[PDB]
Amino acid sequence: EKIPIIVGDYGPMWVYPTSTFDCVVADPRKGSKMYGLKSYIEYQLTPTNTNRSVNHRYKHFDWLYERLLVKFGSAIPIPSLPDKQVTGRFEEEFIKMRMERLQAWMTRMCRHPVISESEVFQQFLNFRDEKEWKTGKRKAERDELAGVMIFSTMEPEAPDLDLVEIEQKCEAVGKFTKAMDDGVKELLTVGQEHWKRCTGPLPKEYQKIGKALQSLATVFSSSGYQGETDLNDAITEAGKTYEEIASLVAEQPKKDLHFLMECNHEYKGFLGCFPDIIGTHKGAIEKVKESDKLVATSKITLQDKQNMVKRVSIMSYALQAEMNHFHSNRIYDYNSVIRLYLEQQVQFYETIAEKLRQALSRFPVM
Amino acid sequence: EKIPIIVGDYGPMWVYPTSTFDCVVADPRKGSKMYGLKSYIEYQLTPTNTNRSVNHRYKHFDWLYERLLVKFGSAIPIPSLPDKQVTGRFEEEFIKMRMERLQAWMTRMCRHPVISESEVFQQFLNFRDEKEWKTGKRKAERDELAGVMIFSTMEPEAPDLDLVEIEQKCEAVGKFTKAMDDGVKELLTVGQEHWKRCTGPLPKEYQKIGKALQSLATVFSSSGYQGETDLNDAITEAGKTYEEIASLVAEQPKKDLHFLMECNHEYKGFLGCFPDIIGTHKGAIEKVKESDKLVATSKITLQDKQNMVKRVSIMSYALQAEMNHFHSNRIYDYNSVIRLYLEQQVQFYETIAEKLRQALSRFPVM
Repeated sequence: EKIPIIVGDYGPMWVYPTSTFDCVVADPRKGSKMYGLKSYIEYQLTPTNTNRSVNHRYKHFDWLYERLLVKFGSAIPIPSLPDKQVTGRFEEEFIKMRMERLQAWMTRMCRHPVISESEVFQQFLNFRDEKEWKTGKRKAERDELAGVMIFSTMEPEAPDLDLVEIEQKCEAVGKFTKAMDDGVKELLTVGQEHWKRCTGPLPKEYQKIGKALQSLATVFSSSGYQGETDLNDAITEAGKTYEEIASLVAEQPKKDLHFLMECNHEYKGFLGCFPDIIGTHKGAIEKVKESDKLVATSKITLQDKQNMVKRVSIMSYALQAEMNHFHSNRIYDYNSVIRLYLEQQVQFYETIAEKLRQALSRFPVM
Repeated sequence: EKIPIIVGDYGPMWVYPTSTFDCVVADPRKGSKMYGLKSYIEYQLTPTNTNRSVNHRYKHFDWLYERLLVKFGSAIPIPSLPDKQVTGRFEEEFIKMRMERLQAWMTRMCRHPVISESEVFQQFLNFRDEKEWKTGKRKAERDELAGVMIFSTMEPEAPDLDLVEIEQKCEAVGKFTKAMDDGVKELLTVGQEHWKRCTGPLPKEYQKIGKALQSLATVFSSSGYQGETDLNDAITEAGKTYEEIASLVAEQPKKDLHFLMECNHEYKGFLGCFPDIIGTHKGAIEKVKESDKLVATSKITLQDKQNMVKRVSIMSYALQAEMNHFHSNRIYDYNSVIRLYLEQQVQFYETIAEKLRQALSRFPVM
C-alpha cells in the first residue's frame, strides 16, 4: 500500500497526485427495503475521474467514516460527519443542508492525497454490483493495517531523526493546534453573538424608526394646513425605506456571516481531533526514551533499539505530512472565506446607501 | 405700532417683509465687572442688515426673552432659551453648545415677521452707547402694550368673523398641536434610544470582532508552518479595520442624528406653548357666547355685543396668523433637517463600505 513522504522547502509533505479529482453529491433519490412507510433517502456520488455514478444512503457514509477513522485515525484528522438530528427525516430544508455538508465532506476526502487514493475510499465510489459492494465492505472490515499499524505502510524518502527531533515536532503541533483551537472558538463566539444581534434587536430598531416616521407624516397630513402635500410623502417613504433596511439587515448573515462561521466550525472539528492524535505520538516518543534503559537491562537489542527510532520517525513524517496538508489547506480556506465575507459586506453597505439615497431624493431643496 | 394681518389663499398671514434679514452670534468674548475671578462670557451679535456688531452676555438674552414673552406671549409662541446648567461656566464644550442654541434662537426671532421688526428686539441689536442701551432696557420695561393688549396694535385687512367660526378654528389648532406634540415626542424617544445604542454597545461589538480577528491572526503566526505569511497580515488588518468602524460608528450621531434631534426639541418647545396660548383665546370665545345672554339681561348693548365679536375675530387673525407662520416654517425646517440627516447617513454607509473594501483587497490571490 503506497504511502510515501518526500521532503521539500516547506519540509516533509505527502506526494500530491498530478491528476487531481473531485466528486459531486446531489439529486436526493429515494430507495427502498420493504418496511412500508420507512424509505431512507439516498444520495448520488458522481466522481469526475470517470463519470460513472453511484448511490449511497447516509448510513453508508457513516460506515465510510468509521472505516477511515479506524484506518488512518492515528495519523490523519478525519472530517466530522454531521450530527444525527431532530427526527426530521423528510423535507426540503433537512436534505438540503445535509447534502451540502456531505458535498463538502466528500470534497475534503477527494482532496486528500492519502485518503483519496486508498482502497476503502476508492471502492466506496466505483462499484457496480449490489454484491461487488458487500465484498468491499467485507474486505474493508478485515483490514488489520489500521490504528498505529498504518504507519507501517509509510515510506519516508529522507533520513532518520532521533527520538529528540521527534518529541520536538510533537510539542510544536500540540502547541499550534491548541492555540488555533482557542482562537477559532472566539471568532465563533463573537460571530454567533453578532449574528444573533443582526437577526433580532437591530432590525426591530430600524423598524421602530421607520414606523415612528410614518406615524408622524400621518399626523402632519391631518394638520389641514394650506400649502403642503409634498413633504408627508417624502417622510412616509423614508419610514418604509427604513423598514426595508430592517429586512435587508435581518437577512444578511445568511449571505456572508454564514460562510465565515461554517469554515470555522469545520476547522474547530479538525482541531478537536488532535487531542487523540497527539497522545499516541507522545506515548510513542516516551516509549522510545526507555530504549536505552531497556537495551542495558538486556530486554532488547541495539537493532531493536535502532528500529524503534527509525520507526517513530515515520510517525513524525506522517504527522509532519498531515500538518503540511493542514496548513496548506488552512491558508487557502481562510483566504477565500474572508475574501468572500468582505465582498458580501461591501455590497451590503453599498446597497443600504443606495436605498437611503433614494428616499433622500424625494425631499426638495426645500 | 404696525402689526397688520392680510388674507390669502392659505388664509390670514402676517405681512412678511421683502427685505429679509438674519443675524450671526459667535466669537465668545470675555468681559469684566470688578468681581475678581467672576468674568461672565459675552457673545457677539452681528446683524446682516447693517454689519454693525454688538456684544451681549447670556443674562441679556434672558432679559430679551422675558420682554418678548411679556409683550407678545399672549399671541406668539416664544422660543425657549436653554436651561441654566451644571455650573460649568467656562470651557470649550459649554460655550459651544450654548452659542449653538443662541444662534438658532436668534435666527428664529429674525425670521419672525412680527418679532423681528419690534422696537425691543430691534434696539436689542442696534445700540451704540453703553447708556443708549440702559435707555432702551428702561423704555422696554414700561411698555404697557403687552399681554392681551398686544392685540390692540393689530390691524386685520379683512371683515369680521362670528363666534362660531372662531371656536372652530380654536379646536382645530388645539387638535393639531396636541397631535404633533405627541408625534414628535416619539420621534425624540426612538432617536435618543438609537443614539444611546450607537455610542455604546454597538461599537463595543465591532471592537470585540476586530480584536477577536487580531488575536486569531496572532495565533496563526505562532503556527510555525512553512508557506504562509501573507494571510496573517490581511487578517490582522481586517480587525484593525473593524476597530476603526467601531470609532466611526460611535462618532456618527454628532453629525446627523444630532441635528434631527435638535430640530425636534425646538418644536417640542413651540408646542408646549399650547395651552396658555389657546385658553386665553378659549376664554375669549367663551366670553363671547354670553354676549346674547348679557344683552338680554340688559347688562350691555347690541353695540357692545357687536364689538366683542369684531374684537375676538382680531384675536383669531392674530392666532391664525401665528399658525400660518408656524406651518410655513415647519414645512421648511423638517424638509431641511431630514434632507440633512439622510445625506449624512448616505456618506456614512458609503464610507464604511470603502473601509471594508480596503481590508478586502488584502486578499491574495493566494
